Amino acid sequence: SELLVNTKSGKVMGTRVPVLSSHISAFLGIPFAEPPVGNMRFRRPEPKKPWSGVWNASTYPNNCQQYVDEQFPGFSGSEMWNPNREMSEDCLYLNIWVPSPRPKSTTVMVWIYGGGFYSGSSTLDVYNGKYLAYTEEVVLVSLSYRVGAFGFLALHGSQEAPGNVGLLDQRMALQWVHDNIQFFGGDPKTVTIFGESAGGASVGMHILSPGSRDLFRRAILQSGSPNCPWASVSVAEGRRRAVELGRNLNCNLNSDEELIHCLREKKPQELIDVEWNVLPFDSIFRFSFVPVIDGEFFPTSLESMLNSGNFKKTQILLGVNKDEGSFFLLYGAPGFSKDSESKISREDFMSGVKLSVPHANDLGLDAVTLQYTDWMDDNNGIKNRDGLDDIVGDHNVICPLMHFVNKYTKFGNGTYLYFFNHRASNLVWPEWMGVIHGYEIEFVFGLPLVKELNYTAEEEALSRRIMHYWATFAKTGNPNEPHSQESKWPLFTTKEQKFIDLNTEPMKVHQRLRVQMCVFWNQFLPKLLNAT
Amino acid sequence: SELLVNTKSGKVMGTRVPVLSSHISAFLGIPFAEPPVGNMRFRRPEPKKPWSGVWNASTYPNNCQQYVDEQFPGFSGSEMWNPNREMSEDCLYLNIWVPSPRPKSTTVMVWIYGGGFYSGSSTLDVYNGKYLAYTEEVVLVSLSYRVGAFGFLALHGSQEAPGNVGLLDQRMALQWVHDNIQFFGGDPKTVTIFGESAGGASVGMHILSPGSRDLFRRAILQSGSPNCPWASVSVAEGRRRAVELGRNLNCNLNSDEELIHCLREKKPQELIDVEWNVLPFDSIFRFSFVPVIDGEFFPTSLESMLNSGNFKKTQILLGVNKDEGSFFLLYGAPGFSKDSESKISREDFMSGVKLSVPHANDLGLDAVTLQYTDWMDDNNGIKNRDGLDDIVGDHNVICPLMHFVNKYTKFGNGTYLYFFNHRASNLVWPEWMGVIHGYEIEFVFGLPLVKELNYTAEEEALSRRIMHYWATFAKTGNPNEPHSQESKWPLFTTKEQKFIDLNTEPMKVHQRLRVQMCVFWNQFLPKLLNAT
Ligand SMILES: *[C@@H]1O[C@H](CO)[C@@H](O[C@@H]2O[C@H](CO)[C@@H](O)[C@H](O)[C@H]2NC(C)=O)[C@H](O)[C@H]1NC(C)=O
Ligand SMILES: *[C@@H]1O[C@H](CO)[C@@H](O)[C@H](O)[C@H]1NC(C)=O
Ligand SMILES: *[C@@H]1O[C@H](CO)[C@@H](O)[C@H](O)[C@H]1NC(C)=O
Ligand SMILES: *[C@@H]1O[C@H](CO)[C@@H](O)[C@H](O)[C@H]1NC(C)=O
Ligand SMILES: *[C@@H]1O[C@H](CO)[C@@H](O)[C@H](O)[C@H]1NC(C)=O
Ligand SMILES: [Cl-]
Ligand SMILES: [Cl-]
Repeated sequence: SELLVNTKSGKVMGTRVPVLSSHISAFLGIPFAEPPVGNMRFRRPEPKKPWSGVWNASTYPNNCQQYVDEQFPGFSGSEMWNPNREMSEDCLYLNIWVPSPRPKSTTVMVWIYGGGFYSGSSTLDVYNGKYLAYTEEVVLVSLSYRVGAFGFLALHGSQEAPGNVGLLDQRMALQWVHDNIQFFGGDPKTVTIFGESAGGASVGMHILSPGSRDLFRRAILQSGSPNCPWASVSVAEGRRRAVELGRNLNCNLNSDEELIHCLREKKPQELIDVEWNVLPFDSIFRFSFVPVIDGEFFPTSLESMLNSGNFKKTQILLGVNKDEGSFFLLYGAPGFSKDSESKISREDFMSGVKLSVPHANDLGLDAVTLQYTDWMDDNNGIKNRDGLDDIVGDHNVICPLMHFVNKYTKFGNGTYLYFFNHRASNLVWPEWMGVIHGYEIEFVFGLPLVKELNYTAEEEALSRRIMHYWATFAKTGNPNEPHSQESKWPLFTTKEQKFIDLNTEPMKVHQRLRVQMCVFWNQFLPKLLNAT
Repeated sequence: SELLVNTKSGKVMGTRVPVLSSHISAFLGIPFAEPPVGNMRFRRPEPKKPWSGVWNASTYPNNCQQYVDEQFPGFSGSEMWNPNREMSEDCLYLNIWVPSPRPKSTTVMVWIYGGGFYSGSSTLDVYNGKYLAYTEEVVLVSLSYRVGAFGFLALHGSQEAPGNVGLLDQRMALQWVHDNIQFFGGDPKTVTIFGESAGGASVGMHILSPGSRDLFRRAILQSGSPNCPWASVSVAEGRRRAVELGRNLNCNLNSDEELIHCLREKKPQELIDVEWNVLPFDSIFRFSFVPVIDGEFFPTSLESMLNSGNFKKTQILLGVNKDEGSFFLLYGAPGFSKDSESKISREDFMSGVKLSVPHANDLGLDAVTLQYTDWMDDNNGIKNRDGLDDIVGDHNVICPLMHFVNKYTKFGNGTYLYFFNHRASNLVWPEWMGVIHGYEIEFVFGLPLVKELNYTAEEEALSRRIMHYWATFAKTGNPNEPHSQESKWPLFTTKEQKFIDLNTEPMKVHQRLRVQMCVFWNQFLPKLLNAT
């Protein structure tokens, strides 16, 4: 039977699913770990114990316990990112989409969801792997991992809550793919890990961590990189936030054991209710429980690792969206609203800068303000709004990714860089938000090929081109079809620094993505803040 | 007799001089002070003792002792700025050009020469007052003042070398105009002081100093302002440089008296030979002996004076040239030559920045570099050359002048701002130097009306327009002809900040002259250097 697969962990039964007039197999909600529940809360995951009988893999699994966005109830723009399944601490599952007929040894793509390490779901409509698996003849896996304090509470020195366990969940899922994907007709020697935002940071974290490098072949990073300022904290900061969480829940704070024990008695939602209280600053684009630079998962600082070449050397494909910062300003910056054009006053700009660069002294804040203010026109509400948008996306996504691409490319074996600047014609978010953080995903997953979703012809065409770039990259380490009349996506080189735009127009090659702004963020501002 | 005038100091006999097919009277080399020689070297000037008989004022006076530019022997571009008369410490004289027939009570314009306080001459071909006096029916005076250590050696506390005596020379000449110009047919209640560079700084210094305010009505500043970073030093720095001069000349350094006595024994040229050795840094656009913030001539710091409105409140007309910095890079920056296009390498740019901002720590230098580097094209030799040109002119001339205009306009009674961006068609300096520091002077003095000098028709027209702007400003406090069909030079206001271009095209009004760069130089960089 096509829907029956015998893995090393036991047999699984899938389901035949329709996709664009054909069908493929789906194996949804396969367990890869023991449920991280009870005394296991905050612990390293354990391998799932093999089961007798047949695992029903016909339906999506629970989503991990997480903060739920209620900022716009019934709005599809925000709700499409929320858990669409029951939340449970029992959430360590993966989903596999397999072409029909079952292949023998096909390219494998493993999706890691974003969500700022505090949210995310593998089961989202926009993460449905059927279009990609079917169109490009890949075995498509989506994994899952603990988020929030559940995945990232970090008390370094303690073995009950060491930190990073969400990353270890991801690694356990990659391990299980490596070990079992062959039975689903995937080639475990040609696995691409790909992810957006926290999932992109995650991808680069597996590239860095010695314990993960051997479990995949190549990597794709969308709108995130391991060195993002929001993606990790020191072991002291992680400890400080863990204790603060404890303080919020009236815990005994005398010892790690007393603290962890107390936090283990609480219901998931009690943790979630106070999670945002532990942030050290008034900030946007900062999340409470994130990866911790521990000396185990990451042996030394991310920067010394990137500088020394202490990471997996392979091919990478990565890039960013035009307007990375708009979501975060909509949600926390004064003067931004969903149903207005959000023209930003001088005062609100100033407040925005403070929220955007929370670790900055006044001199630092003045440097940012000057760098992004048109002083011929400093009261232009559109310029202030767009300047803030750029500040947030440059600082949090684009310039760290550009620092990563530049460090990586010196030691790696091939880099492809994109700039995604097409705004979906059917976006429900306002125009001021532009090409929004996360709105390339639907194109990567092939949603524009579904007529009932109302994209344009040109959007379907763009989607098919991106799916084919991603899948050919995963197959060969090169997004370009060898021997093909199509415009070619050039390698990114240390010297020439080329990238392409990804949009509905004919391909254009550019050099030095946002170089002016990224010299500021990666070289000048850090030196300023260190010296003052 | 038209050429005979009885002043309060004695009678003077002038000479009839040809000018553009007509004639006017010139009274050249009238003494306004006792010769500052011998034991008077470095001292406050003394009023000239009245003379019996008739002073022969038919010929130009000696020029003050000064460094002489030999950087390009026989080149007219540089030699036209050098003393064209014998140098002597006996150099405190003024020149008056008087329309014919002698007027009764006409507008007076008094020219103060620039030259970085270390050089300058009232007798230069380009400072010839006949064209302006004749064309615009003004009485035109050029004064003179001690330069170099002779005018500016400063040992605060000492009465033999207090500092600022060059400024006091200027003031004594303004005093003598105030007292005697009526006999030449000038109105001492309508005297405009005007000057370029050090002469412009000088003009603004008289606007600030309580001891000078009452001696003139209004003021014009060309390419210089009192707050320029090169135009004054602290009393400690002046003292330090005075002692260093003494060290260079093997002087007894035990006391001010011993030092001053030693310096008074030396020949002028001995002082001049070591003058450049006292600068604290490797620098361009820094001069050794300059005005000193003494608490007498300037009662408090220039900045508190500008902020409190502690200055003469009247009308001012002022502005700058497009390429203020090129002269100083030609002469001291590595990679610049007179007979090449001076395309500047990355390394030479970096060296240039260091020479240009000598008081800067490394962070400071990085801030400047970033602000003026196109990082898409950082090896563009033209961009590096022009960037350096802008750095030097912005830091030394334009942004300090813009800080002055903005502070002044809050308390003053009317401001007119220009941006002179026409390159003379007959310039002998290379093209890369653009609209050079000091090359609006020939237009202000009306040299383009002299056919034998080979300007264009349009240049003569521009010159006539500028002469008429300057003279109408001096006459009325407004460069515009009331009731006239000509395009109008708008007032500069705190709010709108308007200025005009001065060139051969039809007049264009702009706002916020070099605002982006001047926020950097006037607000951000000073705060950076103070905090680090
Ligand atoms: C320059 O100063 C004069 C006064 O010294 C100003 O003219 C006065 O303006 C106020 C308000 O418009 C009136 O009440 C007076 O009648 C005016 N006085 C005279 C003598 O006209 C003038 O506003 C100032 N100009 C600028 C540009 O500041
Ligand atoms: C698996 O689960 C689905 C939904 O709960 C159910 O319809 C199906 O019959 C189950 N068992 C199988 C396929 O053996
Ligand atoms: C697509 O278009 C239809 C028909 O015009 C519209 O009713 C519907 O809301 C759209 N469907 C979506 C956004 O899923
Ligand atoms: C004044 O000086 C000039 C030049 O030295 C001379 O020709 C003239 O005769 C002198 N005396 C006069 C005008 O009485
Ligand atoms: C002006 O033009 C003439 C004739 O063409 C030329 O010989 C002379 O050098 C120029 N005169 C100057 C620059 O004074
Ligand atoms: Cl479908
Ligand atoms: Cl003539």
